[PDB]
Amino acid sequence: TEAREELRANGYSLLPADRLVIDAELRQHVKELAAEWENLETDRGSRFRERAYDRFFFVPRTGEVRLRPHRPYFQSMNANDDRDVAPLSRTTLANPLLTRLLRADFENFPVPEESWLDDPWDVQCHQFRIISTPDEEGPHRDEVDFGVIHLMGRFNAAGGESQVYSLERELVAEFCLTEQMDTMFWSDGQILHAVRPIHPVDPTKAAVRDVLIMGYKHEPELRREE
Amino acid sequence: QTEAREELRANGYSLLPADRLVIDAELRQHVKELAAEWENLETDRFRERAYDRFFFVPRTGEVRLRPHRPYFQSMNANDYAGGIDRDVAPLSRTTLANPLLTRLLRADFENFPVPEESWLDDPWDVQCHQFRIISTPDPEGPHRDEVDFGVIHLMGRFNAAGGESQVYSLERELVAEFCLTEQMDTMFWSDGQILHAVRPIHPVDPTKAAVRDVLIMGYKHEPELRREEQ
Repeated sequence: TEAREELRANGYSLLPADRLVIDAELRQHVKELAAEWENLETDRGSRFRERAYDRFFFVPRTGEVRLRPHRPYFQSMNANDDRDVAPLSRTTLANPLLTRLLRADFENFPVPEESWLDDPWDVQCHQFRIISTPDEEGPHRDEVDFGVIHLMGRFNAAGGESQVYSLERELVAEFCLTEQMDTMFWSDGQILHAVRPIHPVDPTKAAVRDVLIMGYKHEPELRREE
Repeated sequence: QTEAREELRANGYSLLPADRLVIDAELRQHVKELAAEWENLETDRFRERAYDRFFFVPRTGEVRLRPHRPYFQSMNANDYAGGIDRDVAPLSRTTLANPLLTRLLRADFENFPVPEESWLDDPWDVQCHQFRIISTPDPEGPHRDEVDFGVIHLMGRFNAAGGESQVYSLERELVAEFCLTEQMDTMFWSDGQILHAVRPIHPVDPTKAAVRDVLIMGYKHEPELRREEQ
C-alpha cells in the first residue's frame, strides 16, 4: 500500500488532510488537540519557539503505549526553526487522538524486519509552536528511524516549506503543509530534511506555525519503567 | 509464563498477542467453535453476555461447574455470594463441551504470580464471562473486578475501531494503553495491583454496527470453598 512503498522508494511520503476521512467525533478531537498549542512554554529576537515534549514506550504488535519519565536530555527532535522541563499537558495526554495517531502513523513505515514489531520502540512526541515576528535551517537528521509530522495550524504565515534532501545534501523536493492534519512521513536514515523560515504576511502580527512531530526508534533492549 | 509472572509482579499486567503461536489445526477449530458462541448470547448501548463460575484446584487441574445461583435469590437475600450482581444467562451447552474452555482456564492460571505455594492446593473460584459489546449506527471508569487475577482473550472484532484497553495505577493515573486486535490476543493482570478500563468501540463503516467479543476470567483464592453438586 501507498505510503510505505513511497518511503521505501523516496524516503518520504505526503498525506494531505483532504485525502483523510474526518467525522464529527474526530473533528472535535483534532480541534481540542490543536488548541493545546496555545498553552506551551517558551524556549529550548524576531523568532520564538514554544514547546512541550514526552517519550513513550511502544510495542507495535500489541499496541502497548506507556508514558516514560520526563527526561529533557533524551529528546533529539527539533523544530527545524537537551533542555528544560516541558511535559505534554494533562489535556493533551487525555485526548484519545494522541495515541491513536501514534499507532496509526506507525503503520505507514516500511519496517525492515517483521520481528521488530514485537520489540519496544522509543517514540518521541513533540509539540512545537514556531513564531516569527515582523522581520528585522540546514539539512540534517533527527536521529530516529522514522518520523511523522502533522500540521496543527498555520497563522498569518508565508514560507515554511518542508524540504527533503539527499544524503549528499542536495535538494530533491519541496512541499508546503498548509491545511490542518496535512501530514508527512519520512525515513530518517534515508534522507535529510529542513524547513524554511516562516515570516508574517500581515506585518502587524506574528507568523505562527503549529506542528506535531513524532520520532520512532527501534529499541529491543528498552524496558518498562515504573 | 515465567516472564508473564514477573511482568505481573513488576507492572501489574502482561500482554500475549496471538501471533506467537495461535494454533495448529485442532486448536484452530476449537477456537472458531468457541468464538462462534458469541453469536448466540442473551441480550443482557448494547451488551450481550453469559456467565458461570467454576471451582478450580490448580494442583490437580480439577474444574467443577458451580450450580447456577438465581438472580432472584441473591437479590432477595441481598447476597450475591461473591459473584456478579447482574442478571445474566448461564454459558451454553456447547461452550461447556468445548475442551478449549477448560484448557484456557487451567493454562491462563500458570501466568499468575501466586504468592504462596500452598495456595495451589486450595480451591479457587473462577468467574467466566462471555461479553459481546455492540455499538449500533446511532464507558465504565477505572475499576477492579474484585478478584485476585484476571485474564481477557479477544474472541472477535467486527467493523470496530476504538476499544483500547487502559491500565491505571491505584492512584487512578493512566500508565499503559494497548489494543487487543487479533483473535486470541490476550492480557493477564493482578487485580489488586492496578485498575483498568476500556474505551468505547465505534464503527469503521458508520452505517453498520461495530462488535467486540471478549472472554474474561477472574480467579479468586477461596480456601473455604467446598465442592458442590454438578
